[PDB]
Amino acid sequence: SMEQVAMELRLTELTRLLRSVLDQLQDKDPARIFAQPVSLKEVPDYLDHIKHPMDFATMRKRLEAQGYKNLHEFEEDFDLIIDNCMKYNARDTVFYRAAVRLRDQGGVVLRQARREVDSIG
Ligand code: NA
Repeated sequence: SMEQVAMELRLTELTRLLRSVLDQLQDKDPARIFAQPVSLKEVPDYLDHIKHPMDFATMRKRLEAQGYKNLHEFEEDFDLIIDNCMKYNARDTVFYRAAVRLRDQGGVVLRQARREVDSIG
């Protein structure tokens, strides 16, 4: 159907917007602390602590399979990266501080993306 294609063009455009957002968020992590999943070989107990791991590479795989239906789903995944880190790592750690900074800096980007998604539909 013709609707299904129109829908697929918007999902495709949403993916386009979300890719740009993902790149901007990832730039706020120059240390690359959140780039890849936490290693289960190096942190073997991690899943005892954190039930839903997340990282920027895993978000990118979902993004490119058009696995994000709306900005809400995408923000959920971004929030997981931050919130998981802030639970597993103590307050006085380079990792916890890096999450706080990603959260603060990412807020500005997410703020405008929500407006863009509402504006362009
Ligand atoms: Na903690």
